[PDB]
Amino acid sequence: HHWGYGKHNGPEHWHKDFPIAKGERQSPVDIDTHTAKYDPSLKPLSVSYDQATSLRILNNGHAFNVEFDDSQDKAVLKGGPLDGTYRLIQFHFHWGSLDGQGSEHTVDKKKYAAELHLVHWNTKYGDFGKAVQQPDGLAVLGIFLKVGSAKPGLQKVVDVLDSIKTKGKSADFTNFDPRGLLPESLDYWTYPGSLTTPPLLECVTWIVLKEPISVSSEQVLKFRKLNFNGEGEPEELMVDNWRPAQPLKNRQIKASF
Ligand SMILES: COC(=O)CCN(c1ccc(S(N)(=O)=O)cc1)c1nc(C)cs1
Ligand SMILES: [Zn+2]
Repeated sequence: HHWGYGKHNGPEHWHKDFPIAKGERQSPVDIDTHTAKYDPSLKPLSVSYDQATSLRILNNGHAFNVEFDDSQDKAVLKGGPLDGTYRLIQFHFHWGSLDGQGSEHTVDKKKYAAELHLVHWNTKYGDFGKAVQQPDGLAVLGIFLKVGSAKPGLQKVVDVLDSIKTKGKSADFTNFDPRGLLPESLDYWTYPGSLTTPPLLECVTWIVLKEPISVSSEQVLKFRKLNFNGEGEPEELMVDNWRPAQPLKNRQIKASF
């Protein structure tokens, strides 16, 4: 009886195996844009993905992960609200059964169709597994997806999905450039939070871009053809793999703009 998104193992049950689910800095949150404070001391976000080395794409039974080479100083995030240098390790998405839901963060209660998370770890801690034990261990860049015009930079991901339909399946996935997933503007909101899946560790500086990217109906439809089950098991479509908004508690959301 493992965690998941279903009626019997979803977000409302996670606290039994992961008490920190009811903690003081859980994610995601609703971003109330009128209460977010503009902070002129915030720096532009520096996204340096020119040398990124993707390696593989994996269905982990919750989402799909695009994994990177994080053994050298390639694909880093810095500036913004961050101190020091955070290295990209992987990206993944959360999405809905319908276009009207799927994001984890919300903006004045608006749900987007999906949300991309680019996960980075603070190089001060030497690798990811040590970083997640620290309050400033990770930086997750969150980007909303809306349904409209296709995102040509996403198509390479979409097209490989049929090769990893089921949990545990992986495919070589080299030479994918995550710059093709970014909107034009890097304006953002930021706050201290957590992983949005178990183990729900309170280690993340969240950086959520204001501008969504557009993907097509057909692209998201292919995300919703994935399966949460393994091969040879009854089919459970991979949809609604998002945790809803958690209490803000003693936090402030800051705006770069
Ligand atoms: C003990 O730590 C974890 O399991 C975090 C799990 N996870 C993950 C899960 C969710 C998110 S989210 N949804 O908060 O961005 C980030 C990281 C990742 N593990 C690796 C090795 C890369 S990303
Ligand atoms: Zn995520």
